[PDB]
Amino acid sequence: MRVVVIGAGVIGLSTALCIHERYHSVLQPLDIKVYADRFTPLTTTDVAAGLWQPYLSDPNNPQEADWSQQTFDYLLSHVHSPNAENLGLFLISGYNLFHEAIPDPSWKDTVLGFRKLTPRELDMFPDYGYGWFHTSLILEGKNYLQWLTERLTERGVKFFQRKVESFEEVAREGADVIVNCTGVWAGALQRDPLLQPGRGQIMKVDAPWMKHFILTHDPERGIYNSPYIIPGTQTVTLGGIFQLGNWSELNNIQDHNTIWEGCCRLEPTLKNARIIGERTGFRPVRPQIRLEREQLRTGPSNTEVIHNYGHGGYGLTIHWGCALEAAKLFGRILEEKKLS
Amino acid sequence: MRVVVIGAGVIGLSTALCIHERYHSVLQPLDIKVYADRFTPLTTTDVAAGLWQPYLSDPNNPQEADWSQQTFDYLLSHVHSPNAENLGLFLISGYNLFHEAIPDPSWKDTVLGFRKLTPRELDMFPDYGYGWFHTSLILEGKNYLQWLTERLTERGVKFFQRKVESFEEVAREGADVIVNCTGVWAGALQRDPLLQPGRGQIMKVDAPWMKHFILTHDPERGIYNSPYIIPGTQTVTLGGIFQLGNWSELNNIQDHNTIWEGCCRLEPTLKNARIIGERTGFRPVRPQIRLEREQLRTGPSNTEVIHNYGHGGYGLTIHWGCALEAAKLFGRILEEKKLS
Ligand SMILES: Cc1cc2nc3c(=O)[nH]c(=O)nc-3n(C[C@H](O)[C@H](O)[C@H](O)COP(=O)(O)OP(=O)(O)OC[C@H]3O[C@@H](n4cnc5c(N)ncnc54)[C@H](O)[C@@H]3O)c2cc1C
Ligand SMILES: Cc1cc2nc3c(=O)[nH]c(=O)nc-3n(C[C@H](O)[C@H](O)[C@H](O)COP(=O)(O)OP(=O)(O)OC[C@H]3O[C@@H](n4cnc5c(N)ncnc54)[C@H](O)[C@@H]3O)c2cc1C
Ligand SMILES: O=c1oc2ccccc2cc1O
Ligand SMILES: O=c1oc2ccccc2cc1O
Repeated sequence: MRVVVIGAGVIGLSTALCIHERYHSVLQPLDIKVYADRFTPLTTTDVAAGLWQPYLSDPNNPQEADWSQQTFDYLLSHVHSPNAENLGLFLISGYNLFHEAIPDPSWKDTVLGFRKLTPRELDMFPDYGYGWFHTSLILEGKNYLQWLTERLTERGVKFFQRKVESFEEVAREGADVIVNCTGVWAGALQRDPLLQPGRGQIMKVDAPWMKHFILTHDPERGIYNSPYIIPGTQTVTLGGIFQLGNWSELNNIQDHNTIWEGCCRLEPTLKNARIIGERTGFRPVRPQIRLEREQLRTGPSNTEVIHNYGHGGYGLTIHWGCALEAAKLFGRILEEKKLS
Repeated sequence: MRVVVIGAGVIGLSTALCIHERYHSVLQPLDIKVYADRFTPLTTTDVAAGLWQPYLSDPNNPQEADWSQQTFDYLLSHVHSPNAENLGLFLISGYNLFHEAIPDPSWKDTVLGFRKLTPRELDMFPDYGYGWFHTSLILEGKNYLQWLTERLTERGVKFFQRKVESFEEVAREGADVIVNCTGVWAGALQRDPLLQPGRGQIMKVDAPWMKHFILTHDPERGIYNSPYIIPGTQTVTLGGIFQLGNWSELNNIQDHNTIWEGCCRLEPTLKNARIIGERTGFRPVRPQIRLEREQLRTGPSNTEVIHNYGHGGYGLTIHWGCALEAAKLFGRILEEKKLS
C-alpha cells in the first residue's frame, strides 16, 4: 500500500495530510512519501499573499464553488484557536473596486459582512465608482507549508528532494498510487495543453499601517492585471501583474513600475513605504482544476494516478475542498480493486 | 500680543497650531510659547491607542458631537495624503460587542460603512450577542505629537520645559492670553471638583496578524472597564482598565491579569503574542470638556485664560473641533478688547 505524492506546495501537502487523516487507520501499513523538486520557502505557494478569494465568475465546474466554501468553513473554524498563527491564518477586511455595477459574487454569503460600498467610501479611491466591502481570511503560504510539514513529520510522512522525469520512473520504484500535485509544471510529466503559466510579479513592502486589502477590477486588462494591495503579518504585498504563457522567472522593471505607479495611486501613503523584496510566480492556470483518476496501464503494472493541479490564482482559497475530494478518489481506488 | 499655551499633549499642541494658522497674519507680532512639564514621548497622549470613537451616549454638551465629527472629517480628508503616516493616521475597521441590543450611536453616519453584526460574525466572540462593525481611523499620539511639534517649530513656536505653579506666575512673565491645556493636572492650577483621573493600564503586544480593533461593552462594569484590542502601526494595544479617582502612575499585576485573561478570551491567538511594554495613563475625566474664557482680574493686569481640558477617553477623537473652538474664543478676546 505505497503512496507517492509529487509536489510540496499547498496542493501536495494538503492532499498528503487529507489521505493520511482519512486512511491511516483503515489501512495499517499506509506508506506515504512526498517527492518534490522545490520545498516550503521556494514554491509558488510561498509567493501567494493567501487571501481567500475565488474568481468573480461562476466556476466552469460547479463543484469548485463548493470546494472554496469548504476551505473557508474549515479555515474560519480554526481562525480563533491559539494555533491559528502557526498556520499563518487571520481575518482581514477590505475592498473590491470596480469601474461599473457588476453582479454580486457567488461567494457573497460565504464571506463575513459582505455589502456594497457607500459613496463616502468610493470617494477615497478616485478612479472607481462601484465596489464591495467584506471580511475574508489570509492563510500565508509560507507558514501554512511549515505547518503541514510538521503535521506530516509527526504522522511519519517521509519527504524526498528530487525532480521526477515521468510517472513510470515513480511506478518502477513500487508506488501503487501516484498523487500528481505538480502545479504549473504538470505538463512536463504529461502534456496538458489547457495548463499554462499565469505569470505574476509582486513587491513585499514595509507598510504596517495598512490594515485592509484593496483589489481593483478591470474587464479591459483582465484578471490580476489591475492593482492590488494585500497586507500580511509581517509585510504588505503589492501586485497587479498577470501574463498568460510567460515563463520568465525573473523580475522586470516594466512590471515593477506598473505595480508601484498603480498601487501608489490607489494608496498614496505607499510612496514612503520601504521595499523589502520582489518576487515572480507562475499561477497554474487551467479552465478548471484537473482532479480525477487515470490508469497508468501505459506504464508498469496497473498503477493509478490522482491528478490534482491547475488551481490558477485560487490555490489557497480552494485547497481544502480539493484535498478532501482527492482523499475521496483515493478511497474509490481501494474499493474498486476489491480491497474492502 | 504674547500667548502662552500650558501643555504639550494633543490639546495644547493642536490649539497652538490652530491659533497660529488663524491669527499669524491677522496679528503681525504674534508670539506663541508652549510651556509643558512633560513633552511628546511621556504625555497621556502617548499612552492612547488613538482610535476615533466618541462615547456611545449623546454628549452632555451637544457641541461635543459636532467637535468629534469635525475632527473625523479633518482626519479622513488627510488619510490618503503621502504624509498621513508622519501624523500616525490610518483607516481601520472593527467590532463593538454588546451583551444586548442597545441603540445605534449618534456618530453612525460619521464613520464609514457602519452596520449591525450578523449571526456568523457574533459566533466568533462567544460571550457577546449584539454588535456593530464599521471603519474608523487611528491617529497615533506619539507620531501626531511629533508632527504638531515640527509644524510649530517651522512656524516659530518656542517650546519651554517647566512646571507652572499658578496662572499668576505666567501672567507676571508678560503673557496677555493663557491657554490652559493641562489635562488631568488642571486642578493643581485652579481647583476643579469635576475633573478626575480615569486610570487606565494597557499592554503593547507584538501581534501583527491582528487587523481589526475589538471593543467590548458592559453597562455593569462601565466604560473602558471591559476588554479591548486596538492594533497600531507597530504593535497591538491591549486594554480594559478604568479606575476613576486612582492616581497610581504604576502598573499592577491585578490589572495586568485582568487585561490578559479578558483579551485572550476575546482573541485566543494572543496567548502566543510577545509583551513589548505596559503603561499607565490618566484620562482627564470631566462630565463635559471645559472650553471657555475666564478673566484673571484676580491676578496681574486684565489677563484672559482659555480653558481647554477634560477630554476623558476621547481627546484624540475630539481635539480638532476643540482647537478650532479655542481659536474662535481667542478671536473674541481680540474683538472685545476694541483691538479690531
Ligand atoms: C503572484 C501570485 C499571487 C497569488 N495569490 C494568491 C492568493 O492570494 N490566494 C490564493 O488562494 N491563491 C493565490 N495564488 C495561487 C497559489 O499560489 C497557487 O494556486 C497554489 O500555490 C499552487 O499550488 P500547487 O501546490 O499547485 O503548486 P506549487 O506551489 O507550485 O507547488 C508545485 C510543487 O510541485 C513541484 N513539482 C513540480 N513538478 C515536479 C516534478 N517533476 N518532481 C517533483 N516535484 C515537482 C514543485 O517543486 C512544487 O513543490 C497566487 C499566485 C501567484 C503567482
Ligand atoms: C489608557 C488610555 C487610552 C486612551 N485611548 C484613547 C483613544 O483610543 N482615543 C482617544 O480619542 N483618546 C484616548 N485616550 C484619551 C487621550 O489620551 C486624552 O483625552 C488626551 O491625550 C488628553 O490630552 P491633553 O492634551 O488633555 O493631556 P496630556 O496628554 O496629558 O497633556 C497635558 C499636558 O499638560 C501638561 N501639564 C499639566 N500640568 C502642567 C503644568 N502645571 N505646567 C506645565 N505643564 C503641565 C503635561 O505636562 C502635559 O504636557 C486614552 C487615555 C488613556 C489613559
Ligand atoms: O495576484 C493575485 O492576487 C490575488 C488576490 C486575492 C485572491 C487571489 C489572488 C490571486 C492572484 O493570482
Ligand atoms: O481605554 C480606552 O480605549 C478606547 C478605545 C477607543 C476609543 C477611545 C478609547 C478611550 C479609552 O480611554
